[PDB]
Amino acid sequence: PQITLWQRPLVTIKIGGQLKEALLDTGADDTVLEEMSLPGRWKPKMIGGIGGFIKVRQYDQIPIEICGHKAIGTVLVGPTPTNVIGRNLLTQIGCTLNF
Amino acid sequence: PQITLWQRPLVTIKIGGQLKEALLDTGADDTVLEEMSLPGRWKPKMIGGIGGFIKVRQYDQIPIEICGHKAIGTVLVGPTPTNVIGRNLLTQIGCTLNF
Ligand SMILES: C=CCNC(=O)[C@@H](NC(=O)[C@@](O)(CCCN(Cc1ccc(-c2ccncc2)cc1)NC(=O)[C@@H](NC(=O)OC)C(C)(C)C)Cc1ccc(CC=C)cc1)C(C)C
Ligand SMILES: [Cl-]
Ligand SMILES: [Cl-]
Ligand SMILES: [Cl-]
Repeated sequence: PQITLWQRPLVTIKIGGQLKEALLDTGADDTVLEEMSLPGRWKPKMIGGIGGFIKVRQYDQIPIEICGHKAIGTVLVGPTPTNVIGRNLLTQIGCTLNF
Repeated sequence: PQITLWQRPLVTIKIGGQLKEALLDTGADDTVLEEMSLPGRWKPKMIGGIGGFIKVRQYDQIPIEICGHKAIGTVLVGPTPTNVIGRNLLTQIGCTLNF
């Protein structure tokens, strides 16, 4: 699709058996989701943005589906104020900025 | 241009006659720049990021070039980890997301 930026670019994702809404975020290195359960190994991480840092759990090799596009990547889970899809997954569905 | 996301989408901007680097950030409502001088009066704003909230100075109707594309709009100034160009100016230069 072509997604306008007049509004926040929100999409549905499918992950860990769940449907969630998330923001397509070209400014984010990483994908970060609100507290949820995911299978397999994880390790702690600090990530930073405006306002400073939060501690998250890093899960690797997680299948995700975004607008019908399947991908796999790292997902961070923790007390983020909103769900964001970061560049690490945006690349995999072939998402570009255009003007 | 078409910009892929394998690296951070950093571009050159020009504001107050000076070149800076800034990040094209579809996850940001607003444009926020690191401490700098701008003309005129400002108003208070609080903005929220992943880490929590900061206070910034809001300047309106500021000319700014983004990748050579001319815009004029609201620029916030405050303690951000990077210069970020948000949707308020991305829309002025005709930016969309595509996949
Ligand atoms: C650890 C590696 C580097 N860090 C990052 O890549 C992180 N990226 C972000 O925080 C960023 O892309 C911003 C994410 C989008 N965020 C998403 C977001 C949106 C709303 C909130 C929110 C909601 C309700 N209440 C409080 C906050 C929080 C985060 N929106 C905002 O922060 C914006 N806020 C808003 O647009 O407010 C609507 C704004 C920039 C104007 C503060 C902007 C950004 C981009 C790069 C860097 C590091 C660069 C040296 C820092 C910040 C995470 C998300 C991957
Ligand atoms: Cl990844
Ligand atoms: Cl590509
Ligand atoms: Cl504006």
